[PDB]
Amino acid sequence: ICQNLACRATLSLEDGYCKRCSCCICHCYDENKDPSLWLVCNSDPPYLSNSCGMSCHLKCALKHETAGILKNGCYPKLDGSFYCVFCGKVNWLIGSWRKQLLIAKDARRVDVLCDRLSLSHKMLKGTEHYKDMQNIVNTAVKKLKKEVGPLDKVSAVMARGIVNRLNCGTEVQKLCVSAVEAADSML
Ligand SMILES: [Zn+2]
Ligand SMILES: [Zn+2]
Ligand SMILES: [Zn+2]
Repeated sequence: ICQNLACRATLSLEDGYCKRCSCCICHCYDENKDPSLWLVCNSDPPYLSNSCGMSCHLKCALKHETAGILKNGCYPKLDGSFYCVFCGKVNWLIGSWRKQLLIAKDARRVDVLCDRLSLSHKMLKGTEHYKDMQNIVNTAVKKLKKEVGPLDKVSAVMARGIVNRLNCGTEVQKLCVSAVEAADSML
């Protein structure tokens, strides 16, 4: 019996974690699950092959090389895609990348903006196929960094701030809109 209130799925002897609600990397579930912070192995276009349905935190996939996003000597790096860490199936990142930018451009809080933009920035780092898209994101990040420093290390004082009160806030959010449109136009 799963202890996650929003799941309560029956577990087995096999399980070191519940497959339905928990991340297959860190073996943790979220209290109020936000699907935009998760990746799921599925058979959606453009990758129709058989999938396992296993899920992980987007952040966990970015942090560990086995997912084929973080460049490593061991794993052939993918461009705009990830390896499901369970079954190995290649899945697309672009849907997730889009979602991060849509939340960023509408964000009122600085920490949301920094966090979401940083994820998009990492997801497509070193891309060849999506260069034009990501160059817009790179421009937005460089602008934001000049005001808050490294996006992942933003101070608590800046974090509680309002995006509109930043000197570059509206400019950065305009760039987020631009990046999403660029993705939509190419695809
Ligand atoms: Zn569960
Ligand atoms: Zn995780
Ligand atoms: Zn899978």
